[PDB]
Amino acid sequence: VPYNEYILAPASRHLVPFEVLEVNGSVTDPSSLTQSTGGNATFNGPASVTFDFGRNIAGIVSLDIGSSSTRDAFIGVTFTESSLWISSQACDATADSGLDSPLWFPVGRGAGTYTADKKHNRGAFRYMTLVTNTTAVVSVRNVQINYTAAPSQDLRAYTGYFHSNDELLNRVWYAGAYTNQICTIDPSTGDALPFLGVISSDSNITLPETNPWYSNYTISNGSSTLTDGAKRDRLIWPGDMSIALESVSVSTADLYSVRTALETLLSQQRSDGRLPYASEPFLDLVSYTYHLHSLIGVSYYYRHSGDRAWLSKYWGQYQKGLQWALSSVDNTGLANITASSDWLRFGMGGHNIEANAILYFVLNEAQELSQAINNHTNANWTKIASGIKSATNKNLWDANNGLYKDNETTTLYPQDGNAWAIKANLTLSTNQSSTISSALSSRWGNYGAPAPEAADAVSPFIGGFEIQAHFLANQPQKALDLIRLQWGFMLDDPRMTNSTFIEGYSTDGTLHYAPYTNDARVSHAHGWSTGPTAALSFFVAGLHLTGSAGATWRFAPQPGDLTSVDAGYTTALGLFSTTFKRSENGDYQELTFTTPQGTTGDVDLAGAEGTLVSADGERVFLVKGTATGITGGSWNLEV
Ligand SMILES: *[C@@H]1O[C@H](CO)[C@@H](O)[C@H](O)[C@H]1NC(C)=O
Ligand SMILES: *[C@@H]1O[C@H](CO)[C@@H](O)[C@H](O)[C@H]1NC(C)=O
Ligand SMILES: *[C@@H]1O[C@H](CO)[C@@H](O)[C@H](O)[C@H]1NC(C)=O
Ligand SMILES: *[C@@H]1O[C@H](CO)[C@@H](O)[C@H](O)[C@H]1NC(C)=O
Ligand SMILES: *[C@@H]1O[C@H](CO)[C@@H](O)[C@H](O)[C@H]1NC(C)=O
Repeated sequence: VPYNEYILAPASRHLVPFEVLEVNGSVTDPSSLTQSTGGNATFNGPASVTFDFGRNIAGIVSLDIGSSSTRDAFIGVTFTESSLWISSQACDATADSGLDSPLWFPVGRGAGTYTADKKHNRGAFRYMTLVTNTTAVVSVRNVQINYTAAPSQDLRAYTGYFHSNDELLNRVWYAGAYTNQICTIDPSTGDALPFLGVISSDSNITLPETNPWYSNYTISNGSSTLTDGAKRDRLIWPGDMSIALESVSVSTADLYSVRTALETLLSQQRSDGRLPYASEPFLDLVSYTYHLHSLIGVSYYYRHSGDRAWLSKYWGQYQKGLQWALSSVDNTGLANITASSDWLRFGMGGHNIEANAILYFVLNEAQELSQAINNHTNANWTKIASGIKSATNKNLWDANNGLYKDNETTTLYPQDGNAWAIKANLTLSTNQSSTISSALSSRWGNYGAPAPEAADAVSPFIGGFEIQAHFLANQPQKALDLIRLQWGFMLDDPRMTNSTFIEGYSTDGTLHYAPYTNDARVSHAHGWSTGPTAALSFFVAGLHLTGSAGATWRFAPQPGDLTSVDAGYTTALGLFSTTFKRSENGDYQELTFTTPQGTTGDVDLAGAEGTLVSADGERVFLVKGTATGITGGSWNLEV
């Protein structure tokens, strides 16, 4: 595991507080609980000691109590991911209104270990506060956390690595990787929303009132499942997978946790063929977009797993699911959406650009799965795809604004649909894609890229899709600059975790998120904001899987302003790696790339002149940086 120094995952599953932030009251030696083999912090009466673990973590709190003056003594534990919500009186929020209660332990009953329930596992918290409710003098021998995230993983045994000359990019990579494994949970501790239906937005739980909190629900079978957010929801969401899967793939290869989540959604497919908006405990809302995002997960899993048997097991369910979505396509050749529910965007309906771009992407990915199982293509899927591309550009493209309309009925040009159009090749030219890229970077604010479809929100979900779209319009600089702007804020703003990545915020730097009135409920660990991890491995390093487990590949690095990149990730067939070092001229003075043997791929080095030489003696001369159909192995650029 190269560059393991950048890995933010814990080396142990039993963690002791790293530093002491704030001590209110009288505690004689609070920093004694900072050590692994010590501890006698004596809380003299009502007091509070805030701790900092230095990173977002998850687990079950355990207190060893040595001395208590009173038998009615209590020790409370609170948790928060952000510094904004550090309080002795309450935790963060997992409900649509109100901060969560402190975990209370009756430490006066006797000396000994006091461990929390598995239902009171906290899914994500960087700062932990211990508070005393009584006049008792209580000795705390030890406070430790049992790290519960990524249960079936070796937390730091990374299958992938990324290093460049920009340390912010290197830190964003390992942050998103760690963001994903912290929302990778034991399915027994799912649904952090126990009061869905009970507590709502207009419920105004306030001031001294705190809220009960537990997890409970076995949202999936198996040992481990990837969820949307570590602290809150803790559910399986289809749309979040189109970012987290590949980011998980290039870091830990925990495709087991992904398969766990995809099979849970597939098992809940309706009679119609409609895949669900979320996993079982959540409300039965109809989403055309998220239904296709689950079909994207079937394609994405076969691409990275290589498991043709898994594909055949779910090929019929995939085909029935596509059928349900093709039903909304009308005479215009576009799909008319009558279901509004999406990620947060408000205008989903009619001939939406995002929906039709996702359907086009799904239809073309369905053709390769057809070729995988049946060794042919579907002609019906080809015409519907061609019709979407024709009608989207005829009815929704505006050449003065350089962007697609959300529908024919509006002046709004959305971030999701325009980033998805380049991702789906719904565009007719690289220049049309380059025009969208320029027009989306036009709207960038001081804290990130805005989504006008979702009020004042800065969505890292769509931002990651926009990063891939910038690269695909062959504008690598704008993509890197969005990461440095948006994710540098997400990683280095003092109200963040410096380890995991937030679910969303707003154009004004405030960490308020549009769908929530409870800003403390926002998740600083969401896997759908881990896109830069996969994109830096795919587009900057150039390591593209174009076939199952990399059976076919494309080595096309787009380094931008970077001078040195050393990156690699692992599939079933082998390791995909590269170590290239450019110059002030922007020309590769050193390039080595590694692909598994018994595989075939193409190489685009962008005008770079030289010969690619294999370790087994093969030599291929480049034509405008072009190499076509070269066999797998480790190749060196020789000038
Ligand atoms: C402190 O809090 C615990 C748990 O909420 C409660 O049972 C106890 O009565 C409280 N004691 C005082 C002195 O407030
Ligand atoms: C969830 O925990 C609550 C206790 O807070 C209990 O009422 C319920 O039975 C639990 N559900 C499951 C599935 O364990
Ligand atoms: C078109 O998009 C706008 C903005 O997204 C939305 O408000 C409007 O309802 C949409 N129209 C239809 C017919 O869906
Ligand atoms: C994208 O579309 C253009 C025409 O609009 C086509 O020439 C090109 O081959 C397409 N690219 C891919 C990867 O399908
Ligand atoms: C954030 O993390 C980096 C390492 O990833 C570290 O160098 C830096 O000091 C940290 N900053 C804060 C404020 O914790």
